[PDB]
Amino acid sequence: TEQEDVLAKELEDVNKWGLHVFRIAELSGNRPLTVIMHTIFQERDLLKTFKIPVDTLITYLMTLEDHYHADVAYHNNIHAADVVQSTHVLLSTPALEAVFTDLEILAAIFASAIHDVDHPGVSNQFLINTNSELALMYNDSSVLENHHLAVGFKLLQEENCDIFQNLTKKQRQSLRKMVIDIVLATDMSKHMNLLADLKTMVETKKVTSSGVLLLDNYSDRIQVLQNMVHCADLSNPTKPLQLYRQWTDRIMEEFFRQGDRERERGMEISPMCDKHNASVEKSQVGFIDYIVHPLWETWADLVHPDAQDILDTLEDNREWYQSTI
Ligand SMILES: COc1c(OCc2ccc(F)cc2)cc2oc3cc4c(c(OC/C=C\C(=O)O)c3c(=O)c2c1CC=C(C)C)C=CC(C)(C)O4
Ligand SMILES: [Mg+2]
Ligand SMILES: [Zn+2]
Repeated sequence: TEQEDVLAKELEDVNKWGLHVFRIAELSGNRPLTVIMHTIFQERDLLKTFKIPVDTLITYLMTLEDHYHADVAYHNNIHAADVVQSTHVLLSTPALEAVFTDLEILAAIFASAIHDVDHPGVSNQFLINTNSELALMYNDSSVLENHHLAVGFKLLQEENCDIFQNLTKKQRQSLRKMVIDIVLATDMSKHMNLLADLKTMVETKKVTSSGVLLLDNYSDRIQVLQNMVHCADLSNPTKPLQLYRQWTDRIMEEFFRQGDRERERGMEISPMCDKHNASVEKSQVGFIDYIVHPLWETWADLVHPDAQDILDTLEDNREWYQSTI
């Protein structure tokens, strides 16, 4: 059709920060995760490298996409698609050229795709406070993030879904470990510790003779990939404003809906979740000043100057939201 050529044209931007991911969700028939993952796998030659049969890739991607909730405004398949594509661009940065194996690239991108699957649109703390089945199963520790990993790996077992069927045993074992390490690190309560280790690596940075970042050991390697996917997760305020604003609209609907459940249950309402006492603009500014900018400023230092434009957009968007109060 012609509609698929409009999508093919939009998928030419897959290597650019600020891809119009909502448009790709429209043109793909609510399949952004599938088409962006497929496009990225092609672009990085991962199907040939890992002997992934193309029909197995599509079947798994669609089943994965299916297990994101379409009735959750933020933590859905579009967010998933966005984090995948943002990680993809972050992998491409000059300061990281030829740093990561094809297996590590594969783990980072797969982790990003599964990283929020079957998110119910409420927080870990809500799930703990309400004595949810999820919290009971995972003993109040990385409750959502454990669940995303369990669902993401378990779907590889569905008919014609094992996109890793042609990896060696040791490649599967290494990848499984790296993916778990990555997604468990997206637990928001780990951000401070994650950023502290990132600062320390920035303060003791070492580059090779090609001016490219030097990582001697699994600990440093996995930690860079953990922060990379965490940054991609918290990248909405680094995007062009017309994108950023829709992500704000979507997170506040989710947060407001959680607050209405907290309120009905007699609970104290979570930060930013009270629709009767909200301050969306001041919260975005606060969230950038205390969380997103300290994080992205540190990442920008790690890959300096590759990330300068991304950080400038972040600063402009913070200025814009500030100007509305
Ligand atoms: C309880 O702690 C807080 C928090 O406290 C209140 C607060 C207020 C002002 C402050 F300055 C400091 C704290 C405020 C938060 O505000 C948010 C706003 C967001 C997005 C968020 O989701 C994370 C992104 C991806 C994903 O969840 O998948 C959050 C949070 O998760 C979040 C958290 C937890 C996250 C930590 C790192 C600690 C996503 C999209 C956009 C960018 C549009 O706006
Ligand atoms: Mg998450
Ligand atoms: Zn996320």
